[PDB]
Amino acid sequence: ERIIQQTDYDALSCKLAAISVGYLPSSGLQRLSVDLSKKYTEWHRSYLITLKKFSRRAFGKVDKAMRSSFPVMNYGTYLRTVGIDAAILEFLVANEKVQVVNLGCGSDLRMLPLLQMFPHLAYVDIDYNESVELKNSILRESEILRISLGLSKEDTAKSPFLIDQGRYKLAACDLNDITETTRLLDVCTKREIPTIVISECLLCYMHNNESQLLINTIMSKFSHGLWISYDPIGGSQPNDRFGAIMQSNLKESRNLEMPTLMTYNSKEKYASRWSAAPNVIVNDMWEIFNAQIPESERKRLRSLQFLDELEELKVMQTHYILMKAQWH
Ligand SMILES: C[S@@+](CC[C@H](N)C(=O)[O-])C[C@H]1O[C@@H](n2cnc3c(N)ncnc32)[C@H](O)[C@@H]1O
Repeated sequence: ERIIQQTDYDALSCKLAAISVGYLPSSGLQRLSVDLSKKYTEWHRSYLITLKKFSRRAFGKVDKAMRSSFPVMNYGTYLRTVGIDAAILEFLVANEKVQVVNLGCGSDLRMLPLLQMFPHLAYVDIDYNESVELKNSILRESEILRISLGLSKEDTAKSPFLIDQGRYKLAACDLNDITETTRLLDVCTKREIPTIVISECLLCYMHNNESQLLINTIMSKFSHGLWISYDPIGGSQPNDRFGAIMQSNLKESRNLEMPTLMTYNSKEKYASRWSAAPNVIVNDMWEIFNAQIPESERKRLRSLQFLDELEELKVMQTHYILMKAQWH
């Protein structure tokens, strides 16, 4: 599905806006060095310019959305990114030899600093064929991105990978197809290695059968895991139109669906999908803003742009959640 694939352009636009303004990198929360903080910005800037070489249409969409980004949206992107990263980093620090599987990775570049930071990390990026082909093109065309992953300019990887370069793999898969998915995982991961699974704005685009089988199958496949999921929720308090409005706005405007947004309309309902894991934690992103962001960071962000409407930020961010499920 082209339309589902193109939701990544929004995610990338948001990432680039946050970096351009300076919300990210957050060197404390993302545990970046002086050099990697610089590279973080450089890598993303290069991605954008390289995207332009490969697609006028995609660049246009990203470019226009990124320059029109509002502060409330930038705070969202910041919270989403440092929330996920904080969870990843705690686990990688504790477990030196680990494998990360990023499900529906789109244009995500968090592997670039992570692979440098953690010598025994192995990382697998998975998305639809058309999406990974574009990412592969970009990563190999840009000199600084090539250097960051040790890539040849040429496509030297053999099916089933587009990149198969040591501790990093990029592979096409339709994650609605569990047989394809398990066959892929069988040749790029091992059962016994501690595993982080990432689903950042992936599961919201799936029907419940597909998302549940994906969760159940992948938790069954690895002995020792942490699943970090980020997604919107419809909202549970009465007279909360957020979910209804979002679904209507997405169908009307873009012919896009979020099939379980109203089903899993609270953080509790959402987290229940991982109830086979013994250790499940869920917070909305306002809770993250108030309890996990240090005061030093709130002050920094206040220096970048005016957030004139803090309540509006709250109303939005209570509709995004970060779920951490751990099993062994
Ligand atoms: C909103 S984007 C998020 C991308 C990235 N995780 C991020 O947060 O920046 C959703 C991504 O999930 C991918 N996706 C959705 N359904 C998929 C499926 N059935 N198989 C593989 N990828 C899928 C899309 O192609 C897209 O790149």
